Amino acid sequence: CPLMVKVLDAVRGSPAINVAVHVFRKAADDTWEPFASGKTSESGELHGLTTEEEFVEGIYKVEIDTKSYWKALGISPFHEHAEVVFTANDSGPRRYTIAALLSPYSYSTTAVVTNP
Amino acid sequence: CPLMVKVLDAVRGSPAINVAVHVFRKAADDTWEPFASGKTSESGELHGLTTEEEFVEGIYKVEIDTKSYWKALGISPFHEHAEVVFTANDSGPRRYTIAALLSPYSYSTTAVVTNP
Amino acid sequence: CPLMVKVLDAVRGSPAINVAVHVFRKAADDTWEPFASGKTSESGELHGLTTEEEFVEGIYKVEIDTKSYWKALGISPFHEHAEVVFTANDSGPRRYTIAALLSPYSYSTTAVVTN
Amino acid sequence: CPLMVKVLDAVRGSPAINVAVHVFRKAADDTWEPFASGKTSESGELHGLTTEEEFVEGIYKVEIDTKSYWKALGISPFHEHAEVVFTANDSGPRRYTIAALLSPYSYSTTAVVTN
Ligand SMILES: *S(=O)(=O)c1ccc(Br)c(-c2nnc(-c3cc(Cl)c(O)c(Cl)c3)o2)c1
Ligand SMILES: *S(=O)(=O)c1ccc(Br)c(-c2nnc(-c3cc(Cl)c(O)c(Cl)c3)o2)c1
Repeated sequence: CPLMVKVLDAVRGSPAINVAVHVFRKAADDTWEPFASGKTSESGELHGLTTEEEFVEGIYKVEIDTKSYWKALGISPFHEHAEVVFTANDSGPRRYTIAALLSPYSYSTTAVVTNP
Repeated sequence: CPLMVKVLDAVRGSPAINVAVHVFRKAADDTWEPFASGKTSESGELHGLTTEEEFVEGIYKVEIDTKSYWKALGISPFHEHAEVVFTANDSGPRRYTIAALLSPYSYSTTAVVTNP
Repeated sequence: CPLMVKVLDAVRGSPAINVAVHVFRKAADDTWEPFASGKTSESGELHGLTTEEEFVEGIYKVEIDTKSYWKALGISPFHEHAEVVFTANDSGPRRYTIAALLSPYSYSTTAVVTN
Repeated sequence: CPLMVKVLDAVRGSPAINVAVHVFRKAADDTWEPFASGKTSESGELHGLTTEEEFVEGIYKVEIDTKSYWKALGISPFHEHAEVVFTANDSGPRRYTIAALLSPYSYSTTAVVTN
């Protein structure tokens, strides 16, 4: 439960289902290492990406594959993806929810950070 | 469960707790009649505003008392409130989630509409 | 011009053109009195709503007719309109830009208040 | 000018001034090559990044240094930066404005693409 991604569709007023999500972690050599990936469910949510053991301090990138999502609805969108880059767990473990609200030429993203 | 309001704080990265919410319904004489009210919980959510029986077709206004919320954090915000005005249930009963993401000089709002 | 309204379309990536905008001022009896109105230009902007003399401190509402905008594009929208309610304050900066970014089931709004 | 970046501050209701912005172009080997950079002006805008000749079709990334912006205001932010990745397309309108509205734990971004 340390990392959860929630994606909403501003055109339809619905969860954004079947959205691919790739998570990377910056390595010591400054490259982005693949960390976890998955797809949003029918609720627009992606659970089970990581564990509290594996989710150590670091800089993480959550790539939400918005272009692929829109094309499949018949919309040719602006962005390639929405990327969310953040330092995690640097004051000890936290739980992160990364949310995104998608439109064809815009998105909004926020984080809800809680201390267990 | 027909109407739920969720409020998030973009400054803190947290639910917006203890936010007053007033719901009105437009009457036949074109006035706004008080319909329901409540406060967001520690999760940022307000449940139990209405019932499927009472929540008939109509034009509804959800007033989120953002100014009061910000002042209590020591911030003098721009808006008096965030108002969300919509026609509900005009193709039969639906479930509505009204979400708002608040900043001192801005907000975003969306709806998730589902058919039970 | 102390008040300008800017409206953007998040579906097409464009200004929102020919959107009706109505401004109201709260009266002493708590009713909303018509104050100014117009339609957004080809740039998505509505200028010339008021003057410095007329735009006194008080509570104002800007109503943006989003439903009609979407209907004309053939897209079913959620909201009847977008509403922005705020207090004008003499102690703050003097020019108010109310911006709105529209989608069918969501909108975002901000204020840019400058000198 | 085919590309402009505009940055707004949702906490203060103002342009976001002196924000570093870096633009990259995706190379054939999938690396990001520096393309242009600058700092936002007192209006929150960054003009003059590129020319029509240089801004050929391809994938571009605009990185906005939000963390430094918030740190200078004393506010602890969530993101390292805001990122906007898009394809430039000759068949669409010719002028791209990338706008971002910043909060400490959230941002919104849009594109206004016009002729
Ligand atoms: S809650 O259960 O966590 C919950 C319930 C419903 C919703 Br719709 C949400 C939620 N999470 N994020 C957002 C959101 C993100 C952005 Cl970027 C935005 O602009 C808006 Cl208006 C909402 O809603 C949470
Ligand atoms: S116009 O000259 O282009 C113009 C004038 C004033 C403003 Br404030 C803007 C503008 N550009 N983008 C935005 C904006 C972006 C987002 Cl992501 C957002 O959520 C909102 Cl509410 C506004 O405003 C353009």
